Amino acid sequence: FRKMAFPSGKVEGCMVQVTCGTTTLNGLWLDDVVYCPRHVICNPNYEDLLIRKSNHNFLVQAGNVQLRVIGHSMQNCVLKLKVDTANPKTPKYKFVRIQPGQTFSVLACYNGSPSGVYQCAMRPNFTIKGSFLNGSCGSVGFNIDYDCVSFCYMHHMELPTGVHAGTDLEGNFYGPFVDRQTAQAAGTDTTITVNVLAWLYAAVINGDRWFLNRFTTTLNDFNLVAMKYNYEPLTQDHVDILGPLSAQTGIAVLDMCASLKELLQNGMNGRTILGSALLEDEFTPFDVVRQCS
Amino acid sequence: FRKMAFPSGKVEGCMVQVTCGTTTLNGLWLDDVVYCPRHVICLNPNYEDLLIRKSNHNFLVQAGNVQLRVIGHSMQNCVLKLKVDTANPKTPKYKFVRIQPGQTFSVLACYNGSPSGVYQCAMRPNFTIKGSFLNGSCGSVGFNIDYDCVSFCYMHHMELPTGVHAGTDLEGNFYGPFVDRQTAQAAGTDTTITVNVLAWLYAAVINGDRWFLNRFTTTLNDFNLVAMKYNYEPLTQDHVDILGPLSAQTGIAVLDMCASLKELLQNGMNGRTILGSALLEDEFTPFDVVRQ
Ligand SMILES: *[C@H](O)[C@H](C[C@@H]1CCNC1=O)NC(=O)[C@H](CC(C)C)NC(=O)OC1CC2(CCN(C#N)CC2)C1
Repeated sequence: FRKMAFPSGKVEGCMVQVTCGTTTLNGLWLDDVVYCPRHVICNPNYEDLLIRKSNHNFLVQAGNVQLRVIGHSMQNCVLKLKVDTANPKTPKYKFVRIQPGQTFSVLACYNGSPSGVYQCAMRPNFTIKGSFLNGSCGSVGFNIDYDCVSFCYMHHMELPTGVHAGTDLEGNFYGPFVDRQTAQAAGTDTTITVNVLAWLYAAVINGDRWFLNRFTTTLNDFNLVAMKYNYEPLTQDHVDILGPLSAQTGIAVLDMCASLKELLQNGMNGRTILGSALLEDEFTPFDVVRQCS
Repeated sequence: FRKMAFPSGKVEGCMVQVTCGTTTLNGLWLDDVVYCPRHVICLNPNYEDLLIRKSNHNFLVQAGNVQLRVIGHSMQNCVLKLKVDTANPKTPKYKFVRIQPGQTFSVLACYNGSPSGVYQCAMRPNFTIKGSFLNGSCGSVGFNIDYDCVSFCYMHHMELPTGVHAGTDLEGNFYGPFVDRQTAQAAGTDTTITVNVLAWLYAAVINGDRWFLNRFTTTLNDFNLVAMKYNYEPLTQDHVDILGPLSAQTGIAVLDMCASLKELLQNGMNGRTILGSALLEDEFTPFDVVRQ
């Protein structure tokens, strides 16, 4: 199994740079709106900072071509700059707010120019482990379903521990973070249980099934046990997204939970699963199906 | 640290679907030529004979919801070249390159001429690649980007019984001793790309991971004796030179990192992990580590 990003071309066609004074970050140009982190305008009072701004103070560029700003507004932590040109490369798109544990592709950009693409999992504490250098703010995270781009992340900051935090495309942070340059702590991270379960299903699909036990369990039982091992509690949505893999294998989700509970309490007893002594938690049920099928 | 592919947009604009008979795979449309694996034309295939028997009209080439008219065809090594009557307006600046083993490249995996995923691969010393390629992936390409120029280095042809993959450059020459016939083929013994493992250990130190460092040291030759024993590639002096920037940046001499790797090979990691991995990783070049 490989971490595999979506092809980035449809998002590349939407990347621009936004500059206030000397401060440049990336923006997302969809139809006639450019979306970018509000801290391009800088414990700040963003509303009073924004009131002082006029359209003509914002430099928006696609490459070296200026896009004239004709309106500006703030939605939570994102600035929306209305521009006078509809992006001819606008894909079919939606804005979605993902759940922790879900994965997405990031197009890392600097000065509006893409540098690389890679897959991220959002940790249960709402941080991501990116590759985000200075000037990466406004880089976006996305999934692609058919020809529809689902934008789910916009990058804003790095935490003291080196992980990253940002918002959805409506400007609402993932996690208990603010776009102030203050010291901020993420919750203690946990292992993404639903993704480990997906991984075990993937092992079964490939014929590696020694760890399957003859018992089952309750979701509450598992969640109480799993908390002792630094595993995220399962939600009903988690059970639901395992449905296709459960159907593919005939193994009930709660039967797989019992198998995982046994692995956690007893360990691997010297064995490997998919050729690894470590359980993997960065592949979602969707990722497993994409790469097997 | 993180495996990072090049942005794939310039390659996406070149992918088309090619069908002959009941066989469908991907092609690369640059200017007015579509490049694809010649096994689209079909256990011992005489491709020259099968090719003489094909008509231009036998080849169904689609760029999305548009058929492209094949006005000509030829074969260079294991690559079929279909001349079409329309030039691809999205053709980027490009070159065809043959990569060296241990170098890396991005793969745009495609099915039915539609891009599905992008990821980073290395050309293994035994000239296989560890890809994620399913039925219908043939003709997917590998590439690097330098400035705005796309350097195409790989086109996908086959899977080996061990689950690794083999293909050609865009001139149609296989990497490795493989043949485009439907036989189970084994690769040579693979070996580990030492200079990349060292680059990755330096990446681990930059990210604050340093439990594996030691005060021990070693000569280049004594390192290489132990490396070869564990089926690692010998480290050349040019590879030492290539590691210079990461050495400067960390203040850890290349041969000091070699001494740490020797200890890792001899003992193991004893449950410990490096950058999250129970295994020593060898598909990051020095350049890949520096650029990031
Ligand atoms: C072209 O799309 C296809 C891609 C292969 C098919 C599935 N994954 C791939 O990479 N290439 C071929 O079908 C190729 C044509 C000949 C070289 C003319 N033949 C091929 O790759 O055969 C493979 C199947 C194989 C046996 C089953 N194994 C297991 N488990 C792995 C490899 C030999």
